[PDB]
Amino acid sequence: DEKRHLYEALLRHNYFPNQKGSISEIPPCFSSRTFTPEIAELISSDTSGRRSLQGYDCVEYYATRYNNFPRTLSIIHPKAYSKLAKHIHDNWEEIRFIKENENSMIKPDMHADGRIIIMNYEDAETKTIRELNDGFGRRFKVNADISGCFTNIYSHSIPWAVIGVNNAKIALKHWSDKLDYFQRQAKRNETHGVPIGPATSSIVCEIILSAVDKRLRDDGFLFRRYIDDYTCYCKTHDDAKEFLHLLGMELSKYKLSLNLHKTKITNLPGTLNDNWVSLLNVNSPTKKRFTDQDLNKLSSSEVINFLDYAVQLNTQVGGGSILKYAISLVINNLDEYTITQVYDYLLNLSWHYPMLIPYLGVLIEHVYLDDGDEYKNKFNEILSMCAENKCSDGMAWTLYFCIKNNIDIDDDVIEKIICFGDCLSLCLLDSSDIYEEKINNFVSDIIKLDYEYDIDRYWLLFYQRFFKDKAPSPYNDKCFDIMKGYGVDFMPDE
Amino acid sequence: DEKRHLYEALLRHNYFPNQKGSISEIPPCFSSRTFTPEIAELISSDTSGRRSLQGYDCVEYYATRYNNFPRTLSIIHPKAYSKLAKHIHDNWEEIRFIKENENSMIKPDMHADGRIIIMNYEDAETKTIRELNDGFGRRFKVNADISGCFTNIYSHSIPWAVIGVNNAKIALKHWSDKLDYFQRQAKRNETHGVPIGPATSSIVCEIILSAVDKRLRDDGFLFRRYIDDYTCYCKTHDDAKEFLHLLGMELSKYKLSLNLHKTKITNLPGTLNDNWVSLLNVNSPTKKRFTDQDLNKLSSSEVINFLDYAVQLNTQVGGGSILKYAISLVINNLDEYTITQVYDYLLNLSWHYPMLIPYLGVLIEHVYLDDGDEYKNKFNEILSMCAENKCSDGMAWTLYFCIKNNIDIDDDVIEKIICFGDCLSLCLLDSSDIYEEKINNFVSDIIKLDYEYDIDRYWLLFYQRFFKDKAPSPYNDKCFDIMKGYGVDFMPDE
DNA sequence: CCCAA
DNA sequence: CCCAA
Repeated sequence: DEKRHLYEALLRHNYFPNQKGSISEIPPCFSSRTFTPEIAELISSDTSGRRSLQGYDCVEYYATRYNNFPRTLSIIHPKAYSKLAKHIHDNWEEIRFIKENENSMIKPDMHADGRIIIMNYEDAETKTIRELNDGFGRRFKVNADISGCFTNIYSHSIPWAVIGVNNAKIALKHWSDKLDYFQRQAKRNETHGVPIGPATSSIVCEIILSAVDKRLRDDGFLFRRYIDDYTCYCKTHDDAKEFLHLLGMELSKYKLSLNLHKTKITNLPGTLNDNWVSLLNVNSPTKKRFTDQDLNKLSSSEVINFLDYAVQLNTQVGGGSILKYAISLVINNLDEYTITQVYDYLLNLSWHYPMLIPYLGVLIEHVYLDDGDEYKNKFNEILSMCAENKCSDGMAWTLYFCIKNNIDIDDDVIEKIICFGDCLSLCLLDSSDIYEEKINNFVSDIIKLDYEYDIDRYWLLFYQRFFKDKAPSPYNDKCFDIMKGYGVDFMPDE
Repeated sequence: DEKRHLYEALLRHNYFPNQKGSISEIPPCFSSRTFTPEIAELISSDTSGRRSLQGYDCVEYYATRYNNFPRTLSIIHPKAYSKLAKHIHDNWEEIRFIKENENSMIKPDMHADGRIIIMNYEDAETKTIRELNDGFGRRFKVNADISGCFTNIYSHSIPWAVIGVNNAKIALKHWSDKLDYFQRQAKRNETHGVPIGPATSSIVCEIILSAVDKRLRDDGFLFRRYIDDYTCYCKTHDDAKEFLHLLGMELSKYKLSLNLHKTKITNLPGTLNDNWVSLLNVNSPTKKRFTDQDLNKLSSSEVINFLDYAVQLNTQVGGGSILKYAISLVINNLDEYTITQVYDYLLNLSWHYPMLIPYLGVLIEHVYLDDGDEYKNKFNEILSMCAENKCSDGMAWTLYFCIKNNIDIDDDVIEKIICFGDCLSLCLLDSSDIYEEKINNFVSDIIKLDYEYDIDRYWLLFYQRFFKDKAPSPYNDKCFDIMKGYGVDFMPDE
């Protein structure tokens, strides 16, 4: 069923930020499964407890981009998220028009693994044919980015996209207003912004932007929207300017604005991908298959020189995730002679760029990690860099590797982890049970601060300690008790 | 008195966006004078009326920057602004520590004209000596911009800057919490963002950033802050990185972040101003005084070629307001032979860049505006461009010029002005009394929409129609009646 | 002096 | 095929 798959996607698969295709932003030890729709129904049915503050804060997870710029993913508190997901499920007949939006490529869709939101799920076949069909006969390409699609989207504009702005103003119940209310409750009862990473906020953004897509489609524009990025194909240059103008009016109707720095008009034919993508693939040592596995095994010189050229392209161009693309090109065609060289190169690049840290888990088995403790020092230096740069993705993945592979962590970097206080990193540290007293001191400071949003920012740590009977429930409601009684575990075993 | 000057600055001078030094963002026909502190006290004392919505929306005024990027200035509704200014005045002893912040250059200060916030009020003497003293012995200059100092500043962080974050969390009355509440009431009871242009929000931003400045000052950093832009002078490069890191932690303490695109580290000695500033002044035809007025009168070739070079510099460099700087260099040294050439050049540049539109008022007397109606067509084409580009500064200044100088406006562009619906432009159109029925239809649509924020977005138009007895008061409170009874006029005569 | 932050 | 939006 579409409805049941939507419910299980919202809670069991796309609650945590898990929208990436190949490697996740979060280590795989964190999983939102065993959090079923029945449990969320029981949470939403709970009315006990008193909150001094209105709304709920969320666990914040800082993941670096390719330019080391932090992006704040969020894990919503399960009470507010359960209510929001239940409301989205209950009115899915009125919401599912976002599925039949041909212009939006990244939208809800029934996937095999159980998700609804997967970025870049479509294959290169249909992708290539689609951009060649859209770009045919047109000599201008328009790239326009919404400035604040996650950070300043208007929750009160959720009705305005559904029934119209004027009709929603006269009408002030409808499901869109309740969706607005629950989306506000998801983040501290704040009217602006949505948590990045869950599919509920992606559904809300699709609902808001579907009216803009419909208005642009009714004017005859050929365009594709990936989340917030619009790519339009225009026969003439005034058509590009008119698309930009009409998109500006349609975004300003819902209190949104184009990123004036990011919008650009290029001459077709450009490239189907970015230019660095073709530069990398045309220089890839693994670009041709041989159908025998011994032939397509890369040597040391090939991979080392290709990664050096990738660093050259990242410095010179820097138009995207060049290093991650090249590493994913060469990481699966390695032989056992060259594992140490590529692994040390990945360690250096991952110290410089934390987004390359998860690739260390690809070759984490072949590398003799005991050795002469040099790898322990390198991993702890990576942990120091992650604590200094305040990035949660690299620290979480490195801590996952150290816990799984029994790499020892010094006390000095544990002090830096507590000073940073990333919720997922502290969840991993609590799951190791070595550092119980420091986690206890941290959560005691959070409790004695008596701020409800401070507890909400570490609800996952508090629930992981409560579920293992290491700490009482910080809240006075029954949501944590309901989740513990039905065996909800966000750090499950295999 | 400092307190009385603060009150009269907040209400009579710096209510409207009037922080610019030479030419204002708003035409001079708009003035916030005759809105005295006694009147605001009477407004804040009023408790009658009922609002379905919480908070007040504000008049939005889109002013272009040098790159034609819109910046949204705001005129706060006089009830919320009166309460906010009264609360800022009543606790000025606890607020006035922002005056004694040596690192912040643009801060409240007792000025001769009655304002407290004037950008770049200090003379070139003290400016030049200050950047030469700060840059001496240091070889690195750090430019770091706060990303959302106006658009995502946290109102609940107003107590956190005053008494500390932890103490404000335990404390949950104090004046900072009430200041937070009134600042929220200024913009639709929204916890994020401040209206740009009034000095109350500048005071709030100074309060929030003063703790960051104190923390950076206590670590021995030599730095200067202009609004949101930090410029630090460092002996070594790690000192620059450590300043960037500590500023990141101090901003993240109050839910602020650096603009990672804008931050840069340059090598001292650079230039005291920007590089294009010295390029313009070293090529300025008026750069040397002669002490006789006939000698320093620029010819046609001099000004035309200097403006052509200014357009060349704006295209090639584009690092700032190059065209406005060069125009202000040459606009006051013109002779009567060259008025037509420079005025036509300004008309072309002002069509392309609306921020140059106010300079048309410098030579608006010498130009024979009747002529053969060509200037009427040029002004109406400028009005068409302002309606299409959705800019309020250029449209407001052009409408002010047309009303003052009796330039006729066609009905076709009046349709575009109503379609744009800028509040200040419609205030000017209502003050001309020619277009009464169209303004009546517009305000009838706003009234029949029954949205309180929609009335708040055009409160200035509604009050200008109410004060001239052309329309009844849209609100049910006594604020408009109090302002009318004491003769408050935001469009006063000379 | 003449901009902007 | 292998990224990101």
